[PDB]
Amino acid sequence: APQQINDIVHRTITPLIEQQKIPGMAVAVIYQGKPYYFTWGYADIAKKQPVTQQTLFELGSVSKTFTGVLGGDAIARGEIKLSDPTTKYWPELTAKQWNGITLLHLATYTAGGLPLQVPDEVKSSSDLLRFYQNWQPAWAPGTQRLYANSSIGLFGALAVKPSGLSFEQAMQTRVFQPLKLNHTWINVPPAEEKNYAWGYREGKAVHVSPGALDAEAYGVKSTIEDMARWVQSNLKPLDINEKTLQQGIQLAQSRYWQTGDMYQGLGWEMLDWPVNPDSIINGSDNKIALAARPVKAITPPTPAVRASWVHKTGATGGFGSYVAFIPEKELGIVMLANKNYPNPARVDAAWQILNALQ
Ligand SMILES: O=C(O)[C@@H]1CCCCCC[C@@H]1NS(=O)(=O)N1CCCC1
Repeated sequence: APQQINDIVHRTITPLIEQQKIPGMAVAVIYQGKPYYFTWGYADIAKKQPVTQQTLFELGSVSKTFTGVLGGDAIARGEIKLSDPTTKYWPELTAKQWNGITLLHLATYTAGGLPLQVPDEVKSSSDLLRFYQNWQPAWAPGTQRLYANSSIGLFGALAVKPSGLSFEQAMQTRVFQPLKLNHTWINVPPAEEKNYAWGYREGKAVHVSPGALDAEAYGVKSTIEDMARWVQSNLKPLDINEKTLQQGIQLAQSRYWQTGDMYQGLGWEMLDWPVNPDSIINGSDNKIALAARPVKAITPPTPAVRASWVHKTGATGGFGSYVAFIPEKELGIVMLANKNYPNPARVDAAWQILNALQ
């Protein structure tokens, strides 16, 4: 890599790893469209396995960007409409609070207070139906944003229903394979387990547990190389040959709602570039990112703005990830770690790197 990129990345990430006691980390910088890779530390402390460019990390909520794009692709295919009522794809959802709740509301956390987590008690499909039937909204649809796995998770499950494919099969054939993300998985195959990093929580090696709607809300594992390719694809969707996928990427970066200085896409979240770093850094703390906040509808949604800071944080019990990119500058970053360390530390490091390069 250019010594500029090397010095900028190392001077930022080295203190971050020491301050946060991160066992292993991989970083990709996309600069003028090309990726540059950096790795540190251990994928498996006990077996002394280093992080490499082939190490798989749990993406956590960064998975929601894949779900948003897969949904965008289903829209582009004409299989679903974001204006469709939820009940069009789940007719068994007969309880009256669902009147007026559309797929858009599910995709953007604005259905009226769906909870952050699906209860652990829920497992079978009938458990899930019962949960949603019994759920009582605190707010009318489209008035408040409350970040929720039970919201975008249901969107992902419903979005693939007309295709007849399972969510995993749809993701594989319509997103992963066209983009040549050949080391990106919802379920890690036995052949790839050698590369699956352990996560570390209170010093214990952990992997994400199965849960309802896990594939759709937090289920993807990927390498730093595939994630850099994911950033490149979202930076320049028009270079993608599959038409509905190119269109779906664009739909996921449209601005549907505004709260404060941030705009809600499908999975992706966006701010106008240049950004106030304190806005994205402090805004990434869970104190703000998970709070109930009033939203203004963007009527109609703004198409993908090239002069945006587009990003998503993600975590599981043992992992912490961040992706941010600026289409106007052909500039982006992926940070994958096998510890869940605080969101503001992620965004601060990413902004330092990208600001120095733009
Ligand atoms: O990634 C995140 O940013 C979310 C933030 C929501 C509140 C904190 C928990 C972390 C969470 N991860 S998760 O919701 O995707 N998923 C839940 C079970 C395992 C991982």
